[PDB]
Amino acid sequence: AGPEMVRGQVFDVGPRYTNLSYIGEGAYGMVCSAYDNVNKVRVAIKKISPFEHQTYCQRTLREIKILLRFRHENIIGINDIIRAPTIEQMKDVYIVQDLMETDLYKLLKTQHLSNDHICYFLYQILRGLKYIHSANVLHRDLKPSNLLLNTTCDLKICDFGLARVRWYRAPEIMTKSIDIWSVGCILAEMLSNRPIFPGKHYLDQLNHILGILGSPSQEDLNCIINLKARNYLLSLPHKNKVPWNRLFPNADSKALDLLDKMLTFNPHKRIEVEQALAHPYLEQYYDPSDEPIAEAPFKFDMELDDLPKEKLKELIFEETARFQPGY
Ligand SMILES: O=C1c2cc(-c3ccnc(N[C@H]4CC[C@@H](O)C4)n3)cn2CCCN1[C@H](CO)c1cccc(Cl)c1
Repeated sequence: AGPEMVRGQVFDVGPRYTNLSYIGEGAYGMVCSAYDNVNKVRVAIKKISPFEHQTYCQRTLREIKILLRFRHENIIGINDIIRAPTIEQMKDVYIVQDLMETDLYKLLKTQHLSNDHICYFLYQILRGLKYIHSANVLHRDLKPSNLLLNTTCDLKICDFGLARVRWYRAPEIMTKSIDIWSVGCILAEMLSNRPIFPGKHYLDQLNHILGILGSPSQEDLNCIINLKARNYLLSLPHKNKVPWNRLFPNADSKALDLLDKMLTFNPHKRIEVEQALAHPYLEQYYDPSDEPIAEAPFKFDMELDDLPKEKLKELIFEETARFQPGY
């Protein structure tokens, strides 16, 4: 039987992984489910084709290094990696992960979440996030489609492609605090089943944020260092703050108090992940005895940003060597 294929794309993961089914895609790859004939379960397989671009090579190496270091129930792991036997033939990398049933994006398109389920999902996000940040890592792309759910409401954070040592993007960007902003956006979306700040572009993103939080204070204002952005915000008329209980009339007041502290304009006054876990909203789940941290911070021994993509390819080849037969 020849090399496998999905939607006209080579997906060369047999003989161990067969019965492929398309799930989704990324900027330079594709995810499928597959049958693993060793473990006799279906798994997810992420195909990545980074090697034409230094940036993609950087992200791929970081993602692999980070996930191989991490071990945590609320974080997707790596079970296996397939690539060609020689660097000259390596044009893709296949990362094998636990297959999850659905994600929060799909769930919120079709289901109303009870306050208890919102609470339990938020708790799991933050528990996962506490571990990540404790490793001195930023996820940088938290959003509902990167939060995976299995049948029994277990949540796992995936896609560490942008991890480092528009709708979900913090105002700063336009630090660990940017992840908390994202989580706030996700909480708001769990409350209403719609994105809280659905901007079409950069400027429009800001306008939506300002439409809810009101015009920035002057101390707030010099969080925005970009001079184009600063003058733009100065150019706008005054905007009144909309109270959270007016935006989410049927929401738990404890949930809104926490939301308020996550969606704080000034990153320095935004709640941190441990404080958030300790908030009264999450009291029913908070268990500081059972919220592990990383044994030590993560650190790159090479800065990856400066390396030619050929050297990065070599590092990716070496990094993945451990999963090769007879290694
Ligand atoms: O990394 C991932 C990723 C891996 C999975 C995943 C893993 C295990 N289990 C399920 N289960 C799914 C079944 C149905 C569905 O709702 C949940 N999904 C979901 N994602 C999120 C979207 C796709 N990416 C990123 C982009 O974001 C990516 C992929 C490929 C190449 C590149 Cl460059 C980037």
